[PDB]
Amino acid sequence: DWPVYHRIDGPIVMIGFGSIGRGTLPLIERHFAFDRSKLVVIDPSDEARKLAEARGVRFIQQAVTRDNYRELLVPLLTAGPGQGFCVNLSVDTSSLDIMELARENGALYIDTVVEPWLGFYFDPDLKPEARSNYALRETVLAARRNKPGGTTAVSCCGANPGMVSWFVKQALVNLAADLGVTGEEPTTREEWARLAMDLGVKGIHIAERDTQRASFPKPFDVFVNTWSVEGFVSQGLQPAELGWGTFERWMPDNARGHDSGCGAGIYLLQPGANTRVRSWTPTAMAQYGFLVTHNESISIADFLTVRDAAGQAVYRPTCHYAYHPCNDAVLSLHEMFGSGKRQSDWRILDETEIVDGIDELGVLLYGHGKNAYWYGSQLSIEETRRIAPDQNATGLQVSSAVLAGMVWALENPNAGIVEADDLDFRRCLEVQTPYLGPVVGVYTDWTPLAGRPGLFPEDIDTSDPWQFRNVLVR
Amino acid sequence: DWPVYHRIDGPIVMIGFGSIGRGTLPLIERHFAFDRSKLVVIDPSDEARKLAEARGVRFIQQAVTRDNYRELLVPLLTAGPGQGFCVNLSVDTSSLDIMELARENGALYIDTVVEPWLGFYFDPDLKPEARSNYALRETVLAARRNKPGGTTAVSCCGANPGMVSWFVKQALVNLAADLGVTGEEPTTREEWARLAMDLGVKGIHIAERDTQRASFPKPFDVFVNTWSVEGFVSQGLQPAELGWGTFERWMPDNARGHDSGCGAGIYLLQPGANTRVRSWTPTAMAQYGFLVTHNESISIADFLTVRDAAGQAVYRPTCHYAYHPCNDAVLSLHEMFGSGKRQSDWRILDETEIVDGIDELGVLLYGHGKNAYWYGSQLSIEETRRIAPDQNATGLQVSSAVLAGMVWALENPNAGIVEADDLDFRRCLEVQTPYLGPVVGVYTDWTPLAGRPGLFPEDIDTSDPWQFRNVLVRD
Ligand SMILES: NC(=O)c1ccc[n+]([C@@H]2O[C@H](COP(=O)([O-])OP(=O)(O)OC[C@H]3O[C@@H](n4cnc5c(N)ncnc54)[C@H](O)[C@@H]3O)[C@@H](O)[C@H]2O)c1
Ligand SMILES: NC(=O)c1ccc[n+]([C@@H]2O[C@H](COP(=O)([O-])OP(=O)(O)OC[C@H]3O[C@@H](n4cnc5c(N)ncnc54)[C@H](O)[C@@H]3O)[C@@H](O)[C@H]2O)c1
Ligand SMILES: N=C(N)NCCCCN
Ligand SMILES: N=C(N)NCCCCN
Repeated sequence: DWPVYHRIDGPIVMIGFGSIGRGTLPLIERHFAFDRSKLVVIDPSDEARKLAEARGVRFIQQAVTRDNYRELLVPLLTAGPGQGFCVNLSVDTSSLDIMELARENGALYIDTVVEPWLGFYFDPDLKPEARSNYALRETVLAARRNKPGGTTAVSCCGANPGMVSWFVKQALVNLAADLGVTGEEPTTREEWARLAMDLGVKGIHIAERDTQRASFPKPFDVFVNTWSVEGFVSQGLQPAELGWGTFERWMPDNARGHDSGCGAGIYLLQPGANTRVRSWTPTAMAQYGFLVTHNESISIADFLTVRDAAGQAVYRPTCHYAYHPCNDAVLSLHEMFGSGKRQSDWRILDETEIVDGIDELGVLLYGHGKNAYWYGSQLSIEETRRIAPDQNATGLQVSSAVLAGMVWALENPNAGIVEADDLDFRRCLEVQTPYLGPVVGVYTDWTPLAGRPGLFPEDIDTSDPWQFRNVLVR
Repeated sequence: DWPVYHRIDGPIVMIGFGSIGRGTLPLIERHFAFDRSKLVVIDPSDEARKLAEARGVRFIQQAVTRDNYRELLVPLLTAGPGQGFCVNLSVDTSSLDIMELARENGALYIDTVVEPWLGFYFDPDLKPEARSNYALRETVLAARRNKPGGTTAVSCCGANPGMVSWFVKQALVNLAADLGVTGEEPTTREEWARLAMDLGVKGIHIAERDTQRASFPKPFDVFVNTWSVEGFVSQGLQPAELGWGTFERWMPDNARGHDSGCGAGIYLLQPGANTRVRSWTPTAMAQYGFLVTHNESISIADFLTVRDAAGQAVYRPTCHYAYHPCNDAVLSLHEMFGSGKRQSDWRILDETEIVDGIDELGVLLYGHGKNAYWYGSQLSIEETRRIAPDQNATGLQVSSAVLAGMVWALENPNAGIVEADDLDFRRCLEVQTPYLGPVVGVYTDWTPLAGRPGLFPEDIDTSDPWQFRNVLVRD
């Protein structure tokens, strides 16, 4: 039967019961030992409440806010007898403030995004840079500098951000092995960064193609997605953002850097979900992705930075999302940006509605001797239904990553604030892999200059096909 | 019963029997008197042959080419008795050369595009300007100057180009009434141009939203459309192109003009089907369209040009396509441009496959005192099936326009080379309207600056909402 990894000796407080919470609950019940009454779900939605009642779990129908979060969460997380676990799978709540609360009270914490309190993503008084994921991530890095060590809190441990950091490590090890490079694999951050440098990895796309589709066609004036519509639209309206490689020799006129922080990012003064990049996955082959901002774009580039003695970066890979969502989501974006406003309604595709498809999600390492290598999951909806309830393929990649991060945090409970890049990738993938379907590594000779230039003048760099100059659709 | 407008006494030579030929043949049989044996269909495909054989129509399985077109077509066009009609609904053939051949042999001619001989659209040695529809159209204008008058040949008389020119005239008449502009209805080009100027029409979108969809979802690595995939892709890869208004204050850095010709156009050094514009239709409300080059973008702007005594244009509207095709075609474009190459396969959706939807096709006149006015057809697939066989709603708007053009040509057979802008719009719409479903005019307060600027700095002109600077989507 299914492995039971650990006993949780305290309350399990799940904040949010949308597509991810719904997928994560059965894995928590499956894989951890605890008295049933220890677990409670918090979400303001009526739809969520009804589902939770049907699953027999405690449910508190309340929005967690800046005004109530201490009065609500401190008692729930300290109910006893021992260490609890805050599993934060929400929108509209501050990941930073909830994480700090959990740590102050000795509760473990995990989330899948650095989310702000409601009001931030569309605050008109905020400059674009202040709305960036780089800025949000810097709040977490500052919190870690202020309070090193202490109770483990795992930031951004879903599928992407999350699992894809483990895929980057596995891909680096595979690339070295395929080149005939043997020996002890890296154990420190500096060793990982040097491995990427040494192998000549110029950059990395988080290269995703979701082919799930429903039994009904996309409705007019309805945004359709396979996971959070609210969350996808919010990140899609944030600036396009990327980890910025030392090899890059060009950026657009509307690109900007940061005066402070880890140093690894740029952003563009335009929305990421209306920015296209040329990319590739095994099933899609050459495709457009959307350059939607994501925590891992910054965290992976930061993690893989090599500095000189003076502290200047001498190597860092480019890293960004290149997302091709499901076809109905592609149409939803065309509709939303074309109208200039959010649709009147939205819906997240349920497994009962999906006729076929996969969520092909991996990392595309490029610029090395073998040109490009994609490593990741090809999980299908059919396999998903066989192995986990209450979710589609997109959901299961995320919920299984939360499971893996929870196992890691319980196993390493005194590690302080950590990102997915800081965890034991082998252990996390050992836990996650039963839920990932085919996990494969594929080389390709494709580059962003394939077939170019065409019949119009193009500003390309033929000396270096993987330059962002050639990737960005301009 | 259906009106039989005229007898056709000579050969009816249909070149091409794809989606539009299949929709047009039944209308020709319905609306003209003639012995069926006088019809001949020419198409290289086996698919077309079997369909033509099923209709008991004479078929020649040949590609018309620069090498064979004279030897092949002249005996067909001149078989008699009396005047033939060449109905050209093909791809890969020279509209100009075939039209000139028809005229020199006294046969009427109609087409729906200025198509070049196979090889042109992807010729790597062609300068971008030479790939433009402005350039192709100038070959037709030059032919007209060289041989004025004579046998009628109707260039670009489908739905768009074609019908939409008639919608522009009707829309101008309606705007004049609604804005209180008095005067007799224009009866000359110069008078139409002056009316557009007096009404303050800054520009015109050919504003289209196709909502047809099939019983199956879009297959991977298949381009899906409701009409010619080959044709749509070819025009989509031509430069983005537009008739250029005198009111415009800005053009992109990669815009270019023309040193010669009618003077009405610019083009952009990028493909039109990967160029977006902000536009609007009644059912879509605000939407993106693709800035795909079309003959009418140039022909309507040219027709509505006012010149001073020196010959300099003092007024001309902007005019261009703002096309939102069916959802499966939107996905097909994302796939094609994302991969950098044509899909391995394609299909045109048949009426038997389409579950619901309309082809909402009209003209959006903007900049006047009531902001913007859309006039056009909202034909549904359900209505299409009730009234005409072998086609979807896209096809029927086109085939019925060809029908209207044929009736006009038979009634005016010595008018020389003409575009849809030159035809009697009322007579043409009288013939076509039974096939157009709801034809409506709708005002809107929407403008391209609605909701802007938003969260990011935008390069907009806040002084004039309808400036191209505000319409063009700038990656
Ligand atoms: N790292 C990844 O791979 C990844 C993947 C998917 C989702 N996510 C993120 O996970 C989160 C959940 O995604 P989802 O698909 O479940 O979204 P969802 O939109 O389906 O559900 C969000 C849920 O949060 C709720 N909620 C709203 N306000 C709340 C509040 N004040 N307090 C508590 N709950 C509140 C909704 O009622 C709701 O049910 C999103 O933030 C998201 O961006 C991360
Ligand atoms: N003005 C408008 O509104 C409008 C609308 C639709 C189509 N069109 C145009 O009409 C034409 C036909 O469109 P469609 O949807 O029927 O296209 P289609 O792709 O369905 O059919 C084209 C047909 O031409 C044929 N053909 C190819 N090479 C030929 C040759 N050398 N000689 C003769 N025939 C040849 C194919 O075998 C074929 O059946 C296209 O050029 C097009 O762009 C205009
Ligand atoms: N992952 C990084 N960018 N730095 C390492 C952080 C180490 C936290 N203990
Ligand atoms: N329609 C124009 N642009 N000019 C008028 C041409 C008239 C041809 N008889």
